[PDB]
Amino acid sequence: KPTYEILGQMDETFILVKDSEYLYFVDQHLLEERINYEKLKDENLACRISVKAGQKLSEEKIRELIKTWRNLENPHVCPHGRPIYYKIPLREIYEKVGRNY
Amino acid sequence: KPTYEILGQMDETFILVKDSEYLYFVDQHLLEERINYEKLKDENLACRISVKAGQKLSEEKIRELIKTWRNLENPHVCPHGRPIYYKIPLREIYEKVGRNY
Repeated sequence: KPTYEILGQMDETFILVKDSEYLYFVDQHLLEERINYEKLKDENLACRISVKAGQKLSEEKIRELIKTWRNLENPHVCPHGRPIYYKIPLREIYEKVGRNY
Repeated sequence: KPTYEILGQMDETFILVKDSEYLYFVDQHLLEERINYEKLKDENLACRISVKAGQKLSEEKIRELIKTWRNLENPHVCPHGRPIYYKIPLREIYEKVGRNY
């Protein structure tokens, strides 16, 4: 959804961001690779210039990536077929601890 | 595990913290309630003085709570029986995006 909250980074590899329904773990490399691939139409070039796992991203760079993610033609899979993100429904977390959601 | 990383807060309700095997979503109210209950042995008193969901906690307070969590007699369920946390194996997140873990 267009209303979302960025929670931070995990393992310098995933961006955590949620809307009202799901928490998403977004692979930072695959996301930048998709952004660059849609701009450049060259999988190897897109891959080689993108952030790698284990590179620390600033809060601003994370905001830019997540903003762009929502506008991609394919926000779901990188050019090599790997899913860009894992998601979990918020309700699974809330219901485990016995909270209404 | 004693080596862990705090990722931040979600919905002013959960603390996100991981070790090398799992990501934990720790209900801040249930955690403080358990801490206070083990100290005071009074469920109603422990509940009423504890942080509530929707109260913003500082990074320092989150560190204190998570440190104490590991030393509790029962770090799993609050005095009313609700699970204190939800966990997910890190491997589920990594394997979804096609990353070794």
